[PDB]
Amino acid sequence: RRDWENPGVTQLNRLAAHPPFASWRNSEEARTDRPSQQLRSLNGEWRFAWFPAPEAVPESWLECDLPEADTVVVPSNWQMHGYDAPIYTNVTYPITVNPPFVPTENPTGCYSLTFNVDESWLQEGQTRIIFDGVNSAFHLWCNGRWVGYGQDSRLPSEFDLSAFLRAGENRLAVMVLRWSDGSYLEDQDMWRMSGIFRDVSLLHKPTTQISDFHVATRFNDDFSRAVLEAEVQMCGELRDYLRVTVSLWQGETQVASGTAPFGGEIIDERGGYADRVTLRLNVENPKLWSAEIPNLYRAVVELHTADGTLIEAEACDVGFREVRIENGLLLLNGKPLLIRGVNRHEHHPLHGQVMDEQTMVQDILLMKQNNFNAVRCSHYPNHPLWYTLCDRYGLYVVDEANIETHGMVPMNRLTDDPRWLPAMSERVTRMVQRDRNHPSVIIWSLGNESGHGANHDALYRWIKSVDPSRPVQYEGGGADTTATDIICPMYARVDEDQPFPAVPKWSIKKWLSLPGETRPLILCEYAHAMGNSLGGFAKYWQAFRQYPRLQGGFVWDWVDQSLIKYDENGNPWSAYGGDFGDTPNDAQFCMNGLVFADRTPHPALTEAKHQQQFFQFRLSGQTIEVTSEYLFRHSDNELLHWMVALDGKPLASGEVPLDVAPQGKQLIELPELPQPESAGQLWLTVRVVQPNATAWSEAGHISAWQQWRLAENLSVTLPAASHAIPHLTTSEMDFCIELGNKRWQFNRQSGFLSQMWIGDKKQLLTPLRDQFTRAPLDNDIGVSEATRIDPNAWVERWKAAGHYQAEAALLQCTADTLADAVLITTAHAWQHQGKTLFISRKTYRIDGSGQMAITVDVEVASDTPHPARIGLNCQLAQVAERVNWLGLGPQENYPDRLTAACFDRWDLPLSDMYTPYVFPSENGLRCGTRELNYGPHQWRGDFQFNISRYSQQQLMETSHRHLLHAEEGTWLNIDGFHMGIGGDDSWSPSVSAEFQLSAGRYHYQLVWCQK
Amino acid sequence: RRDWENPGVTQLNRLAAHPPFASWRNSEEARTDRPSQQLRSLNGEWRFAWFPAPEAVPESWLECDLPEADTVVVPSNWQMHGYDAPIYTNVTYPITVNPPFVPTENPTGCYSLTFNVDESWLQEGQTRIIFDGVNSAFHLWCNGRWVGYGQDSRLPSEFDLSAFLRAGENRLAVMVLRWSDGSYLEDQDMWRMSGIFRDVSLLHKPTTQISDFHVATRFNDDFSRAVLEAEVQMCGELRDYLRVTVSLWQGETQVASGTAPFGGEIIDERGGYADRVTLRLNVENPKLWSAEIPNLYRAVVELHTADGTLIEAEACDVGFREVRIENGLLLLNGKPLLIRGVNRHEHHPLHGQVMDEQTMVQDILLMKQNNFNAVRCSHYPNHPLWYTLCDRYGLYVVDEANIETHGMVPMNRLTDDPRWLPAMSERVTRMVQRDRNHPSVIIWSLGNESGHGANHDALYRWIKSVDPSRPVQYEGGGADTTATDIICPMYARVDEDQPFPAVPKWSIKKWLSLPGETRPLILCEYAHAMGNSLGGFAKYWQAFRQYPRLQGGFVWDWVDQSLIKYDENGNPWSAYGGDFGDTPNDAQFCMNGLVFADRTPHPALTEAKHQQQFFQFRLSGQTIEVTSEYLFRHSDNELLHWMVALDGKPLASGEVPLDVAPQGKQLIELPELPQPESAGQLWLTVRVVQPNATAWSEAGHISAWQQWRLAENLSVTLPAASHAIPHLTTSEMDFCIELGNKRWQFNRQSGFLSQMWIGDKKQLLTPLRDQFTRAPLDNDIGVSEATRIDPNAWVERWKAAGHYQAEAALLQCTADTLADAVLITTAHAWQHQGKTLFISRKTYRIDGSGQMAITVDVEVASDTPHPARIGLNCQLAQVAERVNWLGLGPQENYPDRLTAACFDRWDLPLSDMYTPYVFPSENGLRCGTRELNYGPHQWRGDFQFNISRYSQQQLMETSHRHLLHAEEGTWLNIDGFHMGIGGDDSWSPSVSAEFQLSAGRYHYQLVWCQK
Ligand SMILES: [Mg+2]
Ligand SMILES: [Mg+2]
Ligand SMILES: [Mg+2]
Ligand SMILES: [Mg+2]
Ligand SMILES: [Mg+2]
Ligand SMILES: [Mg+2]
Ligand code: NA
Ligand code: NA
Ligand code: NA
Ligand code: NA
Ligand code: NA
Ligand code: NA
Ligand code: NA
Ligand code: NA
Repeated sequence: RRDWENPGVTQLNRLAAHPPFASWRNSEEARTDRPSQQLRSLNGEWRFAWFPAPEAVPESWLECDLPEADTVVVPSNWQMHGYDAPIYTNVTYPITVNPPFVPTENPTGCYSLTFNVDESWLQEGQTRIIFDGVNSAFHLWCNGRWVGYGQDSRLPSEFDLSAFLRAGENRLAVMVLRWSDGSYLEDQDMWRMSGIFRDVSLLHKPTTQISDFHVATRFNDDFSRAVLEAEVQMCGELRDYLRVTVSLWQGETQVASGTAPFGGEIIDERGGYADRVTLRLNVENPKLWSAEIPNLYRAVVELHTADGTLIEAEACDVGFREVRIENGLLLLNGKPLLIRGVNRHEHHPLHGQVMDEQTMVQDILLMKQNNFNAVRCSHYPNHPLWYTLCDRYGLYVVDEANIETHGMVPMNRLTDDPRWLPAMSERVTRMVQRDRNHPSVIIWSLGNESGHGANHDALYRWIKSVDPSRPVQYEGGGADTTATDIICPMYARVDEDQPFPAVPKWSIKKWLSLPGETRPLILCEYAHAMGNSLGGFAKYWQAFRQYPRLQGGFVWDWVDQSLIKYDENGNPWSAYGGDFGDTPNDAQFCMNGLVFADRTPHPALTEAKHQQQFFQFRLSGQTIEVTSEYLFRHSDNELLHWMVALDGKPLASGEVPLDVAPQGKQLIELPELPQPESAGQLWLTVRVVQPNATAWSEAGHISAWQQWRLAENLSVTLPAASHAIPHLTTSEMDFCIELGNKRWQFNRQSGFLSQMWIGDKKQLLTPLRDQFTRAPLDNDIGVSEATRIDPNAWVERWKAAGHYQAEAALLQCTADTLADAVLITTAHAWQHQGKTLFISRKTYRIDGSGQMAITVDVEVASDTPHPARIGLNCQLAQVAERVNWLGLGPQENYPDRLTAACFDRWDLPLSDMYTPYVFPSENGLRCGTRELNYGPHQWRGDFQFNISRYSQQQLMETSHRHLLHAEEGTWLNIDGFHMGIGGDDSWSPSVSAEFQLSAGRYHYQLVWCQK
Repeated sequence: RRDWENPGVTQLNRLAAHPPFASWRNSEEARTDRPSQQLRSLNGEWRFAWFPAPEAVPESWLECDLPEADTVVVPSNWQMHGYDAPIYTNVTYPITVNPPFVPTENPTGCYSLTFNVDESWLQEGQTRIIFDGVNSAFHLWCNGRWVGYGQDSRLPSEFDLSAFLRAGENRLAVMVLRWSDGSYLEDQDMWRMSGIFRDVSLLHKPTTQISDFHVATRFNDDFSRAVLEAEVQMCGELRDYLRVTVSLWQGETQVASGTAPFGGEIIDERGGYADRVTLRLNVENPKLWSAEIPNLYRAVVELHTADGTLIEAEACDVGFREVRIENGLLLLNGKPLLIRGVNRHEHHPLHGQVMDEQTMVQDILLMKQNNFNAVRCSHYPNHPLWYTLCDRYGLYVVDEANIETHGMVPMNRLTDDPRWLPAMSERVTRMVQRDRNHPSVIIWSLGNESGHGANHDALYRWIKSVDPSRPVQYEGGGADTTATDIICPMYARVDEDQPFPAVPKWSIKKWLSLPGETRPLILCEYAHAMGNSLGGFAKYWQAFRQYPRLQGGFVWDWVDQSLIKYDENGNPWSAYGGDFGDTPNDAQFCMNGLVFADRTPHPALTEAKHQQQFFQFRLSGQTIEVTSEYLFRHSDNELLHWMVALDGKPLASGEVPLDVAPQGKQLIELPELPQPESAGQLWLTVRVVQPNATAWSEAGHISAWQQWRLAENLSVTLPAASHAIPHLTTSEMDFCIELGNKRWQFNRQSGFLSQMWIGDKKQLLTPLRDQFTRAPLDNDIGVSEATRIDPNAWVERWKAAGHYQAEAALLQCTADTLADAVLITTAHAWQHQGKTLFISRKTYRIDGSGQMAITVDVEVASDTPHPARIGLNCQLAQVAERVNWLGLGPQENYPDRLTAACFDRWDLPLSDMYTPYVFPSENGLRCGTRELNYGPHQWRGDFQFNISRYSQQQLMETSHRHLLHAEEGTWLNIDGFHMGIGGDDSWSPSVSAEFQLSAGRYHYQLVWCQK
């Protein structure tokens, strides 16, 4: 039948979808959510055999184990076990586009399990098997007999095995196909894997059972009263003695309960549902659920007989909350939300797409610790435990249907085709049927990047009809179609319009007020965090805070989809597209996370934490105004620590308890701050501390901070005249300057400081020269390739202009003796094919104190692409252990990504001044630095800098971080100016104009001396 | 696989749906809609074999003809050939309700055909087979190889046979299943049949072909300009030299043309449709389409090469019209419609559900001739020729999806189930894909009686998305749900509310103004024409005309679903539910038409024609005001004939040409009418005549009429005193009255006139006695049964009260002699178990002229159900050929159904005074009669009457008209009063209060004499 090549057949003998079941036969266990003897896990060691196609599978496999098979753990993706290669492709389908057909050579995974089934399970009731996730399609056999078929890799497929099981030994045979017609709806930008990657289990239900139940909570105007409504459905034989009791619990206290026989209200001319009943419980002053305070109740659903005999019980956590859009605003419990979200794929560097509780908990803790309050299930229903955790820890969730047809041309070719409506409807409807009782789910999503088709409108309406408690959104076809309650664009910029034909991405501020538009706007994806990114992040948040209808968005994305591979010595390294022989592929594009695959944070995470803070501050005189952005909670676990320091030197500090009502303000009067004697800039730093630990954070957790420049005293005191005076020796090839054991050498041919001596020790390995380029960031490269150049990409414009090829041409080099110092003057012209790109004019002034003052003045041709940087660089001979500096830090920060950085005195080990981005590029910069110390060296001024054992050249010639090798000495890049990194997206220039080096003329000065 | 027991599989290898194709290879042929050499018909003689189940079919059948098979005509329903019984069931499913399963004993029809195929059809292109209708599911094999499967009995299933055919002879094998999961969605109230009941054909298309095309027409505010937009889609190899040309023709005049290469506009990020193109043609002053004037243009779609070489051409008729709902009104070309519709099932008394052109044309002509302008396809897509005819003859059509699950409990059990969405969507989407280019289709319907489920909302939105040119309606779940643009109730009454729980049927006038309601209201079904019905029809039309938002409705229904059977002697008769051994069944309920199965009109049709007239009249003095209800046409084929008559005697007449603009008025001044000498009532009668013949009517066709009472001269002249005097001979047992050769005999024991003589010739066969009952009409019976009594039905209330058992008890009987006459006085009491139901007091006065004046005064107990009638009856010995009367006629008319009847002198053969309703009951009544003549008899007064060879008793004891037998003499029923017949529905009392005999006391007088 080749059911895997027919969108008309998405399953065979599959049971109806429903909320999580456990079939407890004890009410107390259901109330407390303890394990159930009726729900058994079949996870563990299974037998596995790989085949090139289903036609290659031997019939004997259905009867008994294949001796060639191996024993492997399940759940798992067989690519992670090495049976075949995982494929990383973004848009382009991994298979030829010829729906509904797939390749004849279709990798087939044959799984099998011999397990015991107790007689008692077969004597009565129904025994079903549940596959929470099988990628992408599969046939099931039990004890040699065919049971069924199923599609949709991200939702559970259940089958009744009651008639196939025998007391004792039983054997399951599961033939999993890598490709199927279902694959046409699973073109998400991620690794393409397959296998039984989610839990497998057995559930025993009585013949007369609870087959489904829906929980809803409605409120009065002030939420002081609520009505919990529970619709319960049954299957089996109806008897008048049957009953349903729904009890609601607050901890161990029962707050309400309702009991009734089956038989719903009349719905039409033929009557009502005899096999259904709806219980309604009144709740006074319910404790409301939110990501701020995840208050939860326990709802226990008991199916029993009138005389009190329990048949079975099911249950779920209940969160009393209302989600609604009113007057253009998305409200939660009557208050306008501000979504601090992030998109999160289910990815593990070692296990592939198999999820586990520990990894899920780790992600949630890091998310809340970094001020996120929402997550989008990009782009498919998640592992069931995820929603349970989000309910309890408190995170707003966008549950998304597993539908993405990005590679189609046009994108809506299938979604607008009525023949594909059946396949699509199952992916939407079964998701809703499964997750509708989770309070954390506040919005439904029709899928991702599948254009806009009539199928979307039909399914949008279906959800509005079955579940009016949640808004429905969908970005396809322009982000504001008739299939979405929320304007949810991806990568729309703050102020800049991108007028693409048919599907323009308007500035978000402009989008809101388009003629006739009234909906709220929340980006489903924004701030592409690929590599050294997140430049301009603060621009989004300033807009979110100023515009009521701009209610946030979800960053793209949480974690890099890099995979682990090993070298000959067994050392693991991070791999991406193409590293498994997979081709075609989209290389680095699978890595766009705020954290590395092992959950180690990228520098950008801190920028997100800061901009997403829940407390805002303003300074006026001695008064600090604290404003709360919390909607429901008071600041009852917050303390404000303040500190004043003069150039890193603390002068005063203290702490004040925070008592701010949600949306409220608090005024904190700072004590009389003493005036510092020494000259310099006084800085005020405040930070909110959480004294007590929480379920998601440790005691002392810092949730927010802010800095302000206070009084400044300009230094007007002249340095004590050094009785000493430098000496200038002159040869026809050099200009030397000595002062004690110190010597400065200037090559009169190149015009650069080629060497410095402190005794008999050389200080430089490479001359001090100007630098106007940087090892290209992912944002500088975009989608440009060696065989497919994107002339519009920054890196391509720099290359074409000759910025990387430019040769320094000496125009002038002179030296002069002053009453107390030696003056060296140089002038260079960087050209490319007769074109003068830059002109650098410098003056070096060495005085009796051994301090070298370097003054640089650069001219940039107005018609050459703006340079990535304007600074100097050299390879120092020294290799010290620490790097001490007075400037923005402690983490890596760039011009358009430095709001989170604080000004102070920082000291770190050299290795921390390098950011291990899987794909190497310019990195580790620190801006607004007034003083830098390394080894015996000290540089003073106002510059940006990065320092490491890797040259810009090696960084731009290496594709993977594990291939980098520490060079001799230490490479130092000191810039007077540095271009922004951008990030609004990573496939087109995204560096805002104000962060481009377009002034035409630049000036900066440095002072080099021995610390 | 048992695909017929899986709603997940509704087809296998079926081609996509699309508008009618013919694949012309000559553009002129396509323009003229002449037959296409590429579209062949396979209709004719096929081989057929019946089996009790699919498992009983021999494998050899796939290879060669079964010698036991018979040769039968196709299309056809095998029940009509006698292979098994057709089943008539209304709501209750004909099979056990256990979705998706059907009976194991599943009648299976094995059809096969050996046919030839020109080799040229196989040398190039694609050859497909098309089954326009197969009831209910089927598998297809070609030359022994399995081709595909298909469901949905009312839409075409197409399969590509290119790879299965050979030159010369080929053999098709079609296994048709009577029951399938599809049957759960086909529970319409009609005969349940099966087989290949619609055309079968072969279509040849080129490899590069037109695969679909959509035509739309948009207009400016005053419809003086239009833009015809044609989207054309292709399949096959794309080449830049391919072109599509769309030409629009008005007769033999090409009004517009457009040519372009393939390649649509950009729709999303992935581009646009390279395999599509949209042509836009401007049309100035387009001739608009409407049911009033069906103006049509011809659109020819040519797929060709740049060098002008034609590849293929398709085409369709185009009607320029706009359908939209604005401010609560349904508008057609900017004007509010008034729907004069009727529901029409595809039914033929001999061929079952097989439709043919002649029958379709006959129905359309009769419909338009009786002032109908709209038809509803109850309850499934019709034979494709139907829409073509409606486009050309001019009728508004409601195209309805083949979805009805009436027998489910509750009614929406399947429609609210997401697992049934796939099956449902195919029935809606494939209908739209097939009929969207027909101008006659102005509204889409989601189906019928399937409650209201989320599936309905999803499909409602799908249509609004793919075709915004037509409103969508659906009655299920309350008639005003979120799945309907029109409030479309069935059997909602005019003034009376029917507050059923959940799905009330409010008075239509009240429905319109319910809080928040703004939609237009058009009944999808009203005025149940079952048997002697349509009482109260005028009440609906008075409301439709007074309320702008009450825009009409569709009568239920067009033709009786009676079937022909032959007795032993091979004589045909009309049969209904149960007559084929089918059980359970719903008997007479399959007959609700305005016309008999053979299209002979029921009396009610004329009432509909009259109330649905397009011209309204008012009389003021000598002025007749004519108002036109036409929206677009002028009365350019209308003449007004007027006539004045005194008691049937014409005095003056004439004709005036009608010149009325749509919605306009015309004043016609009647000449000075001469005053009649004789006493009596002058009557004015006007009628609109169509001098010229049309496509739907003959010259002289009468489209409307109206009557008014003019001056009346009461007779004050006393009759010439007769020179004779009757004699009274009194005996113990009798009261005799003699006059010449005439004798009157009053039985003193019974108190009734038992005999009258004229010589030796007896006048009566049965005494003249009071009558207060009638042979129950279908509306009197409702759903009451012998084994399932409905105590609320009129017939049951009459029976329970003893109205049919009541015995006359003589209270007084006297004789008197007057100066010029003899006076007989009687008094009777009709009782039942000690209860006096009625009291009848009479006086008979016989004078010298031989005239007998009868005065009757009846008392009706206020606590007994109101009587069906109050009159006298007797069996006359005479049997004359003609019946002459001065009263309402000429056709049967009742108190609540007599507006169409005219007052005049009528003369008909006795047989026409009897209405052959298949189910016998009271019939043939004529109201407002002042004089009745039959044989030598003449009755004068003001009464209602019926006269025939069938007694009320025989009529109420006979189930079928063919079992009736003319009794001796003639039965005469003369009523002073008669109860209304009702009809708002036929399952609950529907006779309006004003037509119930509830006065308590009645009086009427008659005069019996010789003509
Ligand atoms: Mg499939
Ligand atoms: Mg994508
Ligand atoms: Mg700051
Ligand atoms: Mg089926
Ligand atoms: Mg029905
Ligand atoms: Mg009249
Ligand atoms: Na906002
Ligand atoms: Na990506
Ligand atoms: Na606090
Ligand atoms: Na690099
Ligand atoms: Na009206
Ligand atoms: Na009926
Ligand atoms: Na005329
Ligand atoms: Na009868």
